[PDB]
Amino acid sequence: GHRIPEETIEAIRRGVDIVDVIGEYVQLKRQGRNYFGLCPFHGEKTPSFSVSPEKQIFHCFGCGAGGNAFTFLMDIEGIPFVEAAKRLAAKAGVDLSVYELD
Amino acid sequence: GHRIPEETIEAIRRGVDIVDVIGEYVQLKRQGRNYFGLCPFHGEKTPSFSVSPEKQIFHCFGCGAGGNAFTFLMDIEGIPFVEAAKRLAAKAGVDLSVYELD
Ligand SMILES: [Zn+2]
Ligand SMILES: [Zn+2]
Repeated sequence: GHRIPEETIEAIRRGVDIVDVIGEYVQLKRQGRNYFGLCPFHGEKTPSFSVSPEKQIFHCFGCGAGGNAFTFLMDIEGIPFVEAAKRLAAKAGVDLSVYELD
Repeated sequence: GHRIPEETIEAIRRGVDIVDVIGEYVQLKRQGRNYFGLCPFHGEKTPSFSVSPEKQIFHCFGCGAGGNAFTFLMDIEGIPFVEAAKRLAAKAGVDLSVYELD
């Protein structure tokens, strides 16, 4: 479980687009149905980072990093799950004030 | 937060005690300033669930569930926030019929 109800965590995830989220940190270019760019987690000159709008997940073929929007924001900023859930909740339009976290 | 005014949500939270709310689902026993019992969210033989009267929150270290009375009710019964708020408002003495929810 978490300090945010399961159902609400679900609504947050469904309310955001991982491409929009990652695009605030990584310059992405469309290639087919996915978006690609340089991995911000590992160092290498060649693009190896991929994001899938359809699966709502990212993957890096150079370091193995990957996952959904929570995993990307907890690792890009070094912030805990409830802090990443707060920032995704604002993009999703989900209220989190009633759960007395912050 | 939704459809219930912020001041009304604070009257609900003041009007309920999470020890009393969780004690309707979990057998609790006081140990100094907290209440402890078996987790109803995850399966374990030993007690790992705690409730703080002062902070009005709960926590289970064997599964991570936790938070306030809203989180507890929504996750224990699998109900949305409006239903959880109507149940806690009935215990708090707060009338919500004038806000036109459901
Ligand atoms: Zn990488
Ligand atoms: Zn548990």
